[PDB]
Amino acid sequence: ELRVGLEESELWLRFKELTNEMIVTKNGRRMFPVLKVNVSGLDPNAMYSFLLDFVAADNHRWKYVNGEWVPGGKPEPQAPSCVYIHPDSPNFGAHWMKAPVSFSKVKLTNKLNGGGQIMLNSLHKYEPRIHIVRVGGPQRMITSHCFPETQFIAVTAYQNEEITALKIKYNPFAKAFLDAK
DNA sequence: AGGTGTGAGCCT
DNA sequence: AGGCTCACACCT
Repeated sequence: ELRVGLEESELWLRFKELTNEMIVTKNGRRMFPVLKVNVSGLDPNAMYSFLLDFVAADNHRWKYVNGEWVPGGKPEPQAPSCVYIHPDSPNFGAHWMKAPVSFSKVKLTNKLNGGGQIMLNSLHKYEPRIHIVRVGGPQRMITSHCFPETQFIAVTAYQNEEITALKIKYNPFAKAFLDAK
């Protein structure tokens, strides 16, 4: 049937172990790693749209204390619900199935910025969630799919240097800093 | 054009 | 210190 698997899920888990962190900024920040998924079991000729949002992973604020993540408290008023529609939407199942669906251009921010942006609240842990929707009649239908490997804490600066190291290692745009010699 | 971390600078 | 921001020199 409909199956949706995470591409490069293992890079996500490598980050998860160390407690993953995603920078947000005022102008909005791209994710690394990028969320990419494989889809199967769609109707090749049906029309679907893909949506992405972020759900709170627990109720505590967090803080980094001497090389370790520890909870804080007082979860600031939950962030406004935002969503990002994949720019290829709407499109045929064939298109969504022919190659991994990658959310490379979504931008995460800490301000009520608009235009394909998701506002997160800093020092909170969030989980990406992907949705598939089909408008029709009997085939009317929305799925949601979570990937615990991709949980992360929003931050305005990296805190675990080991995370920064992995970011620099794999994100091509930080390749200039990977001059590790 | 457009994304990346690093320092530096800022307020509390 | 502790969190947020902005120029910048790199990269794509």
